[PDB]
Amino acid sequence: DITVTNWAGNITYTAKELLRPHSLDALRALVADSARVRVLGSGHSFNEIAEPGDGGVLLSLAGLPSVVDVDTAARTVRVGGGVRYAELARVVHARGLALPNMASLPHISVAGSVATGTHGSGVGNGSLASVVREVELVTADGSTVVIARGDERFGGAVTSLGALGVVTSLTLDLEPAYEMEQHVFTELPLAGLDPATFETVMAAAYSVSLFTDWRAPGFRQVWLKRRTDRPLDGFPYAAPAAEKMHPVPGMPAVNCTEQFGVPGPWHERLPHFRAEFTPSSGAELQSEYLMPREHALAALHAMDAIRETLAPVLQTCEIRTVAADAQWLSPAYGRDTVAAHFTWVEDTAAVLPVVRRLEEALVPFAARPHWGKVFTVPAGELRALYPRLADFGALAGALDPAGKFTNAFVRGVLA
Ligand SMILES: *Cc1cc2c(cc1C)nc1c(=O)[nH]c(=O)nc-1n2C[C@H](O)[C@H](O)[C@H](O)COP(=O)(O)OP(=O)(O)OC[C@H]1O[C@@H](n2cnc3c(N)ncnc32)[C@H](O)[C@@H]1O
Ligand SMILES: OC[C@@H](O)[C@@H](O)[C@H](O)[C@@H](O)CO
Ligand SMILES: [Cl-]
Repeated sequence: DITVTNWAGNITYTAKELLRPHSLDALRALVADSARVRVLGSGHSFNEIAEPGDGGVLLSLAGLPSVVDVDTAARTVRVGGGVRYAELARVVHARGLALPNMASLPHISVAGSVATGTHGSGVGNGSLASVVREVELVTADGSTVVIARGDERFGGAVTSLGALGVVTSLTLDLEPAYEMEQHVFTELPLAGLDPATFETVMAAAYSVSLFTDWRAPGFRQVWLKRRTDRPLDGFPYAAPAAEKMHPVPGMPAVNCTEQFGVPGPWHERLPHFRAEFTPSSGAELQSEYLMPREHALAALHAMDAIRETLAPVLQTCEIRTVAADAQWLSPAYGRDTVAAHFTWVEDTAAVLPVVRRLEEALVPFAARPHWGKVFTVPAGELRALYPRLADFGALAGALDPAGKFTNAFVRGVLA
């Protein structure tokens, strides 16, 4: 017996072994011979999404080769589902190519990241799932099904909560390698941050994040990640940082990607954390809520008005933008989006009442929770938030009629 947990350690899985097949032949046979299956990627979810239930099989792709195969003429890369972004990015950069975005920390599986709606920031930048052009699935009976952009099912095939089968490979679209500079600023007030000024701030560079502790009024930090092949206007709205910064006040800035406007390659500037920073776990919980971009300032004012409730259990809050997603279950489905992320203290009993209060404040803004993070939004409210959820339920019924890949988390959503 071994104990398998998620990365933060707040979720302990029921599985007494983590199965790690060493060939596709073994993987197909294992899937075909198991009654219920969920896949474990890198465990950077915070809820029971990967839990297969008692007697369910928890399987990993860590025992298969981590393939990264770039076609330079086509500007595409075929990558194993268990490959993490840090390796993917190093490889494609060495071939002269690049991705349009990355999440805050690169040591996360590509298949697991796209499964839940993972994104970075920037008003013109889609989710990480949006560059995927093809997925290859091992389905419930062990057979392989390939689904590509243009297929009428493709909208449900990438961000699928792992509910269609085991993604063994994915193919992503790439662009030429590009250089970036990161400029940090401190103390951006919320007072006077009107709709025009908010839009200007969030569009001031290729990717922009705001950070706050919800203590003193306003925002503690603003991070501008600029492409050197694009203009950068003066940024008058907050003071330039005097020191290297960490998004969480009091944590080690050495861990973070280079600042002070020093040019470097895309994959060493899009993440907030440098590749050398390799935590095996973290003492944190996370939540994030994704809303129509037009509700940004109203939502920020709702949070400000309850900030004394948020602050005591908060490490940092990060505000980002995401372009509309074509994936039916993406929290960014169908609409340009503002995202409000919370990295909490790891105290489940103190955090849940605060999450409930936060969700109540955000209800009129059609807030969709990040599938990989902590939320308490009831299932019926969830279904009402996704116009194409029925299309998804139909696709899952077609590819997995016995619900082999549906666990209690997925079942609750679809019910
Ligand atoms: C821990 C963490 C999380 C995180 C982050 C930084 C850290 C330190 N930064 C993020 C960010 O900047 N933006 C964002 O949107 N999310 C961010 N996160 C969250 C994280 O990216 C997601 O929670 C992600 O889904 C985690 O992926 P991971 O692979 O680590 O997680 P998992 O629990 O094991 O799996 C999640 C789901 O995906 C399914 N899965 C995984 N592999 C497969 C394959 N090969 N086939 C089918 N399904 C797969 C799992 O079953 C589960 O449903
Ligand atoms: O979506 C996760 C979020 O991006 C998180 O990684 C913060 O950036 C981090 O906790 C700040 O330290
Ligand atoms: Cl203010």
